Amino acid sequence: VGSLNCIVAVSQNMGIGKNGDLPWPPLRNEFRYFQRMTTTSSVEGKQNLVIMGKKTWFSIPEKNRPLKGRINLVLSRELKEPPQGAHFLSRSLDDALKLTEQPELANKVDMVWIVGGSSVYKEAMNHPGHLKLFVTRIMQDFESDTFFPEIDLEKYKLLPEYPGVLSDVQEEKGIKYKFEVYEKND
Ligand SMILES: NC(=O)c1ccc[n+]([C@@H]2O[C@H](COP(=O)([O-])OP(=O)(O)OC[C@H]3O[C@@H](n4cnc5c(N)ncnc54)[C@H](OP(=O)(O)O)[C@@H]3O)[C@@H](O)[C@H]2O)c1
Ligand SMILES: Nc1nc(N)c2nc(CN(CO)c3ccc(C(=O)N[C@@H](CCC(=O)O)C(=O)O)cc3)cnc2n1
Repeated sequence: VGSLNCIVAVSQNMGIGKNGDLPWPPLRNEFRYFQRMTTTSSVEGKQNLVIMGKKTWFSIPEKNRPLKGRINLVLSRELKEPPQGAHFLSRSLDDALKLTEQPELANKVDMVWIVGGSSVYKEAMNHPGHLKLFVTRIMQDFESDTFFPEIDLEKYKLLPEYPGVLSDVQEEKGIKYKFEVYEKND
């Protein structure tokens, strides 16, 4: 398997969710960015794996589950069975990552993408080693009930550019946003 990555879109007040959905109106090109970044594998013959908590799984409309072109893994401590459509169910993040080191999965999985929610991001971001954060800065406050922790810049470096990421400010529906990539190596 390849690198470990988080991807997230965050409002100005660090919100990521509200009532089991996103806090802002649908941003078509921001979803297309999430889709492109999580689907595109750098190695031929492999797919990427997305890891998410249970509420994040059910925040994806059923018609889009599992996320196409990606191996979908759901984290849950209490589910008796994998949610219909999921490819894998793991009881902890460590269990999920050790799944990716199985030989027959490692030769089919390139990047691992953490796609939320709050507790999954937090655990991944404190795991030592190489990690990238793909962060969309939604440049407006939105009412939220689920949040992302402020990034420690002594640990995470904001990259000046990244292949395949547009650096210019974007705007949809009167909402400005910009794509950022952070990297730590501790
Ligand atoms: N803006 C963004 O980029 C973004 C990204 C993701 C999500 N969201 C939004 O955020 C909200 C969902 O996130 P959330 O933080 O509320 O919930 P979440 O982390 O997706 O789901 C929490 C549940 O997942 C399971 N879980 C989480 N961490 C686990 C671990 N380490 N091991 C085993 N199981 C684990 C537990 O399920 P059990 O109770 O079954 O044990 C837990 O109750 C929604 O509003 C969604 O739309 C936004
Ligand atoms: N930067 C960024 N932005 C976010 N919004 C985000 N959201 C999440 C979690 N949630 C909602 O909380 C999603 C809900 C739905 C989809 C979804 O349906 N995806 C399809 C459709 C693509 C299309 O519309 O064509 C696909 O990826 O194929 C994806 C994530 C995680 N990480 C994100 N990171």
